[PDB]
Amino acid sequence: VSVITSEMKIEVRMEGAVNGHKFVITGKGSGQPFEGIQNVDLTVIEGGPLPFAFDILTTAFNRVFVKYPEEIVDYFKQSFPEGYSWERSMSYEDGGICLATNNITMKKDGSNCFVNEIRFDGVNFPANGPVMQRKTVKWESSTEKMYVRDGVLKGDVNMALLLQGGGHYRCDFRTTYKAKKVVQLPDYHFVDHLMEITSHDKDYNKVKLYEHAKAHSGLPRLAK
Amino acid sequence: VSVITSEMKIEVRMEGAVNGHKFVITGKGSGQPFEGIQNVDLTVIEGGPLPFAFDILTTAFNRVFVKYPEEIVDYFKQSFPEGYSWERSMSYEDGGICLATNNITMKKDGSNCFVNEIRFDGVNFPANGPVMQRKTVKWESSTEKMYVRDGVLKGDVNMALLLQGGGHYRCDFRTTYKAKKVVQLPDYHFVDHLMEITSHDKDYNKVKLYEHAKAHSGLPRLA
Ligand SMILES: [Mg+2]
Ligand SMILES: [Mg+2]
Ligand code: NA
Ligand code: NA
Repeated sequence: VSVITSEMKIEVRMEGAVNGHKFVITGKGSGQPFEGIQNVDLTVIEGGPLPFAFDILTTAFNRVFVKYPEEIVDYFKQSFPEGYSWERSMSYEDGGICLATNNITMKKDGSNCFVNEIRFDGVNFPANGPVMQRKTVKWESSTEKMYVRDGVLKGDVNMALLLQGGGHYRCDFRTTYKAKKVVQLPDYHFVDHLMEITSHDKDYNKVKLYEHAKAHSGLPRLAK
Repeated sequence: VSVITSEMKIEVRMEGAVNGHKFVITGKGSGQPFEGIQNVDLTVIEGGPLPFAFDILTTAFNRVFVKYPEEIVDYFKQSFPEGYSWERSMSYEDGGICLATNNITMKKDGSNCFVNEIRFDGVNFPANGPVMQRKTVKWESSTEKMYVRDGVLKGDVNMALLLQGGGHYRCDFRTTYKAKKVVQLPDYHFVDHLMEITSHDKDYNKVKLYEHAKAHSGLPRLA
């Protein structure tokens, strides 16, 4: 039995460091779990102005916000109210790498709100690279490949940041999702993602995010 | 001009998380910079008993402790008293990965002591793997390859943990060393490392480490 409802709130707190630069970001938002859409408004409360591209942080601020078709098992919505956590490695093509974790739970009170405890760390970003030089434009849309491994769920996705001077900067995501209770495990499937920073101030001390995600079984064998 | 001396003290503080498990470790030690040897006594003050193999943490608690021959430029000893910092990725063959940083400086009280601020984070270690199951025995010795890149120093090394059931568990280290002031840059070279946990209690809440390291230019061309 799922306790998820059409309109739920979001609360997040991220603490971390990139190339040794510490920072803390908090935020609030809301999402529609069944429609696979969400909004998050963030504020850098420590470490601002950030010396690195804010884009590397955006995907770390909840797969519960994915429109899952009836035919595919939804690992995430089943996990609440207890929730789940995730671990992720993000390996960039120039050697830069980031690791992040998120522990997600629902508030005891019937406020229908998700709480996110996030840790984010990145190292080895070249001084002349697009991340430290803040030359990124946006993340392209993507399709995450979901598969079960040793009783938990894994998600791998080829990501790419469009750069100011044109061209792309690739990053490989490897995520492990762990429900806090026994839930039904899904067969191999996919999750399409589309996101964007809908608003931000000069130094990205204030940032608004939007994400739309939908699960599917891939291209059908027959054309048309 | 180098301000390094034959006997120097070490103070370390590591805070981090592995697979979401938070922990804090502090310690004190001493080393002989010119001989390339050091000892560090560690104590887990938060998060114990650690659910993961302590071995993954050991190399994160200072390349200043390396015997450098006169012929090779010493990037590390030159950097003090200001010091330097390093960033490192440790990629294991089963997907587990750790990132660590260390900001190193000398106290300005003339006590010949290095202070180390360390952050350590690891994720994606399989529940049935040797790290979460604590099936590691020790790190094998190694040879780090040092090379300059964009004005700073990089160090890459093929590491391996011997496992209890026999066999090895490989990890690739990628480190970037950044001096806090302008220092002479070295040509491509190598640093041999030999380390060992000389003592530890049952759950590794108390651990003693020893490391020996020496820089060199590789095998001579002539036999
Ligand atoms: Mg922008
Ligand atoms: Mg042992
Ligand atoms: Na399914
Ligand atoms: Na040299």
